[PDB]
Amino acid sequence: KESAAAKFERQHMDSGNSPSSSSNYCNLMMCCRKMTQGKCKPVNTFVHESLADVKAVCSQKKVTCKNGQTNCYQSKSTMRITDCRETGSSKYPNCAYKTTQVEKHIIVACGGKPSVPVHFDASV
Amino acid sequence: KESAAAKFERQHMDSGNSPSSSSNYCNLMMCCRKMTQGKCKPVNTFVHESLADVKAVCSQKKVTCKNGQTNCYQSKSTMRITDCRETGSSKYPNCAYKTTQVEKHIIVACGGKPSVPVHFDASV
Repeated sequence: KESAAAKFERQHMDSGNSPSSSSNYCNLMMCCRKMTQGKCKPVNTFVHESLADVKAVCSQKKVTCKNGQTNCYQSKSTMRITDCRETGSSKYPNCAYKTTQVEKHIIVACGGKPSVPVHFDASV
Repeated sequence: KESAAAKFERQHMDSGNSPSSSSNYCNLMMCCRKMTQGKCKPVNTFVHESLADVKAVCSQKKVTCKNGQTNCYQSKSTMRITDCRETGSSKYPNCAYKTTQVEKHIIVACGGKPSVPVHFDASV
């Protein structure tokens, strides 16, 4: 079972000076979104645009994915994204990320019917 | 199973939330700490002091828990904590919370051998 002491630690402890800092965004989001279980996903992009705008990318510029697959598309316009990358100090299960906010074109793989994004390939 | 489409949203979508927002702490933390599974925990407090400083509360002022038990202790100094409370708009699985930074004495319940904090009782 989860011991009572360990439960208390999970439910109530967050030791630090600036826990509510924006630079903590990735740590909490990478955790909330389940990408730190078993291992630390090294890199991940969050997109801050409407889902209608991201879904629209599936009918814009065609391009080859990084893995050779041919179902990739590049957004016509730049989008507000947050880039999360493990720090040189991150070691599972103590995953740590640096948060970076930039505006870049996103490249995603679309699949399914209707055709929707099913993989974030890269940003340019 | 989880659809590839849903997976994309969970992993790369964050509309309606800005990284540079201090007000978002609770929503991200309540989710990261797994207290939004099954139902939204109505209230939860996070402590920002050291684990050592919090464990030391078990040797401070003895008081009665809100539920009548007698293993509760109150900190001598005020501590830096974050108050998380479900908004009136909150609706599982879309749990919403208000983040309120405060500085009050905390009352925790102690148990085990050695006696460490095992339940957050209240702040005062």
